[PDB]
Amino acid sequence: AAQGSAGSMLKPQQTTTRDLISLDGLWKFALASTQPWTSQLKTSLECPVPASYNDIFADSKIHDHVGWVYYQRDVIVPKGWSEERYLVRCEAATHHGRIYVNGNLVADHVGGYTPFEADITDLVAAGEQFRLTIAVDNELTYQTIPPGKVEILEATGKKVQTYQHDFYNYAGLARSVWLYSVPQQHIQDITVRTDVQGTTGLIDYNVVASTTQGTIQVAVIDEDGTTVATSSGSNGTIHIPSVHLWQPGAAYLYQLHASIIDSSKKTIDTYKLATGIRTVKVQGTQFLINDKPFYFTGFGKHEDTNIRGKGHDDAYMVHDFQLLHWMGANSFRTSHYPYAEEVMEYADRQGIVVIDETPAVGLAFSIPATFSPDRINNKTREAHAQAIRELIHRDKNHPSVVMWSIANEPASNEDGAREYFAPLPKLARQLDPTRPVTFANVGLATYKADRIADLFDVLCLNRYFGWYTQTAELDEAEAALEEELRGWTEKYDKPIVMTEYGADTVAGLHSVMVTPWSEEFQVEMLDMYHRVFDRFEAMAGEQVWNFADFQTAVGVSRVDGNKKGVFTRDRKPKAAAHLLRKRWTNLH
Amino acid sequence: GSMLKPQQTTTRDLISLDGLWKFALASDDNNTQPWTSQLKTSLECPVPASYNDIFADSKIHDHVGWVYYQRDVIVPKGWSEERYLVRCEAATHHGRIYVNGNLVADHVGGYTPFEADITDLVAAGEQFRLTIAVDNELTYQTIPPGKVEILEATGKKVQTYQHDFYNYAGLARSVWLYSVPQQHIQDITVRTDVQGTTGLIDYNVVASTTQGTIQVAVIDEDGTTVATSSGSNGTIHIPSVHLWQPGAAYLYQLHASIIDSSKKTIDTYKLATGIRTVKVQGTQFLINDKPFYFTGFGKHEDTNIRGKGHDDAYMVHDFQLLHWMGANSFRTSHYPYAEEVMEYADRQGIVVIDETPAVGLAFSPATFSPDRINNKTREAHAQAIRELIHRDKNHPSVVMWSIANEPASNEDGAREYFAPLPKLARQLDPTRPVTFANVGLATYKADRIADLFDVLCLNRYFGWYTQTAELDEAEAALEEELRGWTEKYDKPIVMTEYGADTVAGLHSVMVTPWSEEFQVEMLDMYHRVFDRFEAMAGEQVWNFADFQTAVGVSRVDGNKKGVFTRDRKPKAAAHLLRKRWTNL
Repeated sequence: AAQGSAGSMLKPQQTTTRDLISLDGLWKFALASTQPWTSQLKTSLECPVPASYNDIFADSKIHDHVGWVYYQRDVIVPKGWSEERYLVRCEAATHHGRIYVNGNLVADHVGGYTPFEADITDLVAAGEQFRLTIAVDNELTYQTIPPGKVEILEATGKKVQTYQHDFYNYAGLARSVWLYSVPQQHIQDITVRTDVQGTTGLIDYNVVASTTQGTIQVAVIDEDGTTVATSSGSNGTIHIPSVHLWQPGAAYLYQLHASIIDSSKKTIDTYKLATGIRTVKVQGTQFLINDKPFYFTGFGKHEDTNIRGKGHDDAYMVHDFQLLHWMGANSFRTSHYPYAEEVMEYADRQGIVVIDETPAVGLAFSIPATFSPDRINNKTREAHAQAIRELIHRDKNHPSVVMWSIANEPASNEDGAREYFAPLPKLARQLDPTRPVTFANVGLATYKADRIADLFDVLCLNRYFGWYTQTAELDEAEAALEEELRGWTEKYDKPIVMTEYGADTVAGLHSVMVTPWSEEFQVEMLDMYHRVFDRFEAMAGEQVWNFADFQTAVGVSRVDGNKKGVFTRDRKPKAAAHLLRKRWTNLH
Repeated sequence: GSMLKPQQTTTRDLISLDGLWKFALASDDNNTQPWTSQLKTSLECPVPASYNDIFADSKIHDHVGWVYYQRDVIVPKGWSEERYLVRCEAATHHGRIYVNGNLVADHVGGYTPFEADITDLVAAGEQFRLTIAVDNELTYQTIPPGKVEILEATGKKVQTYQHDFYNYAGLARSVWLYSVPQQHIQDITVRTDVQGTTGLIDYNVVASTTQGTIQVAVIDEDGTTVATSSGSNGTIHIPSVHLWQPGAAYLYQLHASIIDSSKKTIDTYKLATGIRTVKVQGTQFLINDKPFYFTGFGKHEDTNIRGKGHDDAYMVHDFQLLHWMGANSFRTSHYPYAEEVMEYADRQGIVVIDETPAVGLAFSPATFSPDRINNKTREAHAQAIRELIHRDKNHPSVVMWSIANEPASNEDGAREYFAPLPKLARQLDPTRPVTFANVGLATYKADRIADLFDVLCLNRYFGWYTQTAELDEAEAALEEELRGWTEKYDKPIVMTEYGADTVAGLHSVMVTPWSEEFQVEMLDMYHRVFDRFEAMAGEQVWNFADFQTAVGVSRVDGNKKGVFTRDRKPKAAAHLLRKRWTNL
């Protein structure tokens, strides 16, 4: 883990040449008390892996814990492995993960939403058994990339985790853990850039191999199963005659088979990696996927379900996606962190557009000046960029991912904000020149007051007039909102997307009168917002906040988390769901 | 400018005017004087109610300013030779009575009576058009204070105010036409003392003219008269009296009649009294010379459609729910409630803290100045004390006056403002201790009003605001404050309010606010701490039931701190309370 760079490999898969093993299951679990990774574990406490631990146990001490926790289990390297290089991966640690093989530290990793792994091949032998213990610290600071500070309670002395975001600070191994193998000479990375000449579809590729052994073949197969182009070399471009384009309601995916042939006509490594072929351009006030203009519809979302909290779930993913299709949503935004990788591949097959967001949420203090040597400084920017790299490295390939979101609701109206943010969108366009760049702008940072927006390609606005400013005054709110829309459309020649608009709603709370927290009120606000968007020709999309009720930090104005959900936390449609379905399916 | 609650006797008659009145709100027509014509509305608004929620119409509910209630009234033929008048039990804040286009009263209290002798305005046996104008506007000088403002873009009028509950306007309490004899009784006063086993009472009647003589009978609950007296006032002993006790209501009836030259009764009034004494000595609240502990709630006049409007059934049920859960008391939160509730409490043996309508004397800008709350405001504040005490002085159930809720008792000006007020109270009624409900910020250090009051009423919400979801931490900050007060003042302390919001049906096994469980845990841990402080005089949970409030992003369709739901269903805390309050 180095400054200015990203060292993950490709998403482990199984092949004729590589082997894959799941470490998911229950693991022994305990709380920081000393040096637990040097002996076995002493607990009847077992925690499921793909999951956040906080809610799992029905224990207050555990849920409330500030610091490190310890997952542990034994592992056996299959005896079939020697002559194969093998290693241990975490798709994500809560925030700060550490990997111990038997009681030597083998990896330390600061991102909370991106993979990390350790090559253990010289460290254990094929056929041998070791003690995998993984340490996850949930502590946020001013330098950690969702920012925060631990404090202490004057009377009881209890440790307490402050932060500036909405959603609860769920910790642990939220994403699958793996033990896999790769041949000594292997493909480590692949870069795919899809473009279109007339009707001919060309993808520039780039394959990275552990050594300089043999050569690099690439077959490119269609959905039916018949290869449609081939190539040699670590890099080039591939021509596809009469391409089936990946379309935002009509996913087409070709399968790029990268192989590492040895001296002779023999395959020694291979890797299957799906791409779809699509361009993304912003021209002025317009968002083009495949040179036709596009309008987002959908939600910012969360990784949040009932007991597992943030832990990725196969069936909620599929269900969630069906609800999107049910209502004719075409996109969503990975809200305030990168989601599980498997959600991105699913999004690709599913033909859903994604706004991929770094875990930079709450870069402000006004939910004290936020950009200084105290709160958000240069060491913080360093971590912010560190996170931009790992996200892009990981996600660069998904045709569904369509624009990077640098941050949520940063204090972009304050002195200091511009210096801070300047290198970040520039980093993004550099590492990946194919997609546009944005961040979701807060209400305070008005068109006048914001000093960041010009550095970005698309304008993403979060607004809540009918909620905060004009509380229940929908007409006075329609005033405020078009005031603001005008301001942006006049000052800038970018396209605009409402990334956040909504109102807390308690399922079953009804009222014939104007009343916030009533299914009815939610409808009305949503509806008048829509009416306003349609009168602005500069709008390029709309994302309700949020998909579904979700858990947040304890708070008096938070009714057991955030209820701005259009669906309940158990995924049941409020009235708003049906409004959105009616608008999204019945017009363009 | 009031008089005893109208009642039917052998010499007084009494008509209810409740029912559907033609209702219309003031627009800016040519018709600037609507009270001198038929109303253009085809809306009928029920009277005992209050209008906002009634019509399912926003413009009505949202309205800032005047509305008009109107109906025809027939003064009975037999009323002549008799003196009759039109009373309003209450309005919204500002009420004006018009009798055939004629302005006949204008009254600025929001929750007390006003009336008009109309004997010379309408002929007995004749019909007249009665129209009542009620204005809902608060100002820096109305007793709940607040300002009206204009929404910049749309232009819509809006009413700001400082207090929790919604600003329901209208004729929230009954309207009457009633008869009284030319030479009638106007006011009575009763003061009950206990002298060993014997109960004594000092009656003071004020009739219209001074001819004939005043006579008084005192009848027990069984029909048998038990002491007699003569004279516009004197003092009565009652051998082995039956005491009105907080567990066991007992109400003697006092018949005060106005005898004439002969042996005939020209006028007469039935007035229930219970015999009972209230003394605060040291940290102790003694009812009939034994230590007492308030259990119960702050309540609200708030039900579903009628809003603030008095309701017989919800009244009876509410009390039945106090009995169900072993409550013994309550506080007329942030306004005197309807007269009949106080009467009912008497019959019910329920103890009452009578509060004025003075909330939201607090702007957290400097709140006590020639801008926000000045002398003029303080005039109106003293007026409400006058009218509250004048109306309610007699009730054995009323046991303390509460001058105001949650004023900024910690800011400059606070002291000069309040000084005269409790003095006023004790002057108007020596028989009861005086208080106000202390806000959180006004700590035992910061507060500069408290020494001037008999009992200390506080309403701490740490586990809610301060140590939000940190009950162990809140426990400490709580006992810290209680040491402070009990260390600093030699008076009884009553948690006037306390508790957390809760959504019925919302559940959790861990520490999560807005779950039924969290409420039980907060309420509980407070009781643990109350039981450790010997200075404590009572606990009143903050709230009997959920009630509507001013619209807010932090208020889920009102306040949900209620121990029951708005339709009066038990939350988890109701049962916790019932368990504690019945059993020890």
